[PDB]
Amino acid sequence: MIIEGDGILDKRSEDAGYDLLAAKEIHLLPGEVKVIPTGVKLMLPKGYWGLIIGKSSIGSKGLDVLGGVIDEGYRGEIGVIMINVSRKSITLMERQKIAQLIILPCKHEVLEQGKVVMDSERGDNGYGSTGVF
Amino acid sequence: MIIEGDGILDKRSEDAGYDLLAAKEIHLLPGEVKVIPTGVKLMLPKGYWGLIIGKSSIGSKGLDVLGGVIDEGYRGEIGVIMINVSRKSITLMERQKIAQLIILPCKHEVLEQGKVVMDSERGDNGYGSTGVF
Amino acid sequence: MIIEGDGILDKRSEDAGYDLLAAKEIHLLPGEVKVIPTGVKLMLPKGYWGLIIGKSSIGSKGLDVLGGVIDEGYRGEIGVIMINVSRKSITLMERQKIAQLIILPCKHEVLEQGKVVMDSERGDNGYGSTGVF
Ligand SMILES: [Mg+2]
Repeated sequence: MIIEGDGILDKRSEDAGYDLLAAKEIHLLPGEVKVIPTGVKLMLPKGYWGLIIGKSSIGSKGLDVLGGVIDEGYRGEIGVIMINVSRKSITLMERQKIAQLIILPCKHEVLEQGKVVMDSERGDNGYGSTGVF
Repeated sequence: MIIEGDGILDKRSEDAGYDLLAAKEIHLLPGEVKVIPTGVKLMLPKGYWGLIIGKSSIGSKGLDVLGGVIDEGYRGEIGVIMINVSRKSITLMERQKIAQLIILPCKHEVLEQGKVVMDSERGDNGYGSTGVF
Repeated sequence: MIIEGDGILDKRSEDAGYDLLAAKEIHLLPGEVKVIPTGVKLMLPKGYWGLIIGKSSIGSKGLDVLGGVIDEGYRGEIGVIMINVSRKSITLMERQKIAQLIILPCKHEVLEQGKVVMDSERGDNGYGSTGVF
């Protein structure tokens, strides 16, 4: 996979995603949302997309990742949308690991206006069908 | 893919997901969680599932998507579970883009009670194994 | 798939993920983040990874899942990183369903420092390219 910039790291075959780094120092105030730049640009393999999903270390710090969909055709810089959920300010240092990028396949289909057939054992059910237990 | 309702939009081949719309005007109070209706019903391809994941625009507004798993067998209406993380009220207009739907394959297996073999280079490690850097 | 522990449940072929249970009673204070133990260990199929993603029932309760990436090579105990976003304390009972585990394939590639070609119809665009509507 062709990449531009230095904000991404190789991973081993047994690891699911690639570590993303912060391109510059970022300061998030309580409840604030910013689009952390990674300084990375890439060309995803045809038929695949990239998923930005959080890491253990930063997640347990009160930070979450929003959005997270890198389109196959995207050619711009990858940004990590992060929200600070703590009641205090947080600071993400330059080149600090902030997220993961996982390469997943996506199916492309045309949407056919039709009629949904109740041909399944669940059909209508949702939102707690088997209970809490 | 057969779909019912008007709350979903075609996407181009290079895009990963389909845009989901709000079926009606929704008002989220600070810290509130509601299941935004999309008025959409669908029949996912056998062996696949649907993933509800946020978009750039709304994410950076202090809104997040919870849950997000549409089962292959689901036949009901798709709802987007959204939480308002800001300290103010937010309003999602009718037919406003609120999320993305991405079609991913899922593996089905039987769970075999057995013994995990420490046959890997990580094995036990987790939660910040290489540090912050 | 070989598994150890009792904190996971079989699923039917039409369902995308497996239900994860809390290994012990957990008490989350407002805004708190804890790594809920599941008491589960597993050996993911080669080339695949596990995704921890929330469920309907608990999501609409003000609880969210952070991180969520189980590496193919992981051999330790699976933990669910949960944040309490409400203004009150929440309690997750023992063996209560708290999340879902979905088995997804991941592509492994080497990162080739190169030059991104503006060979797509989007290329640079991102963060609200078609508007809100
Ligand atoms: Mg979340």
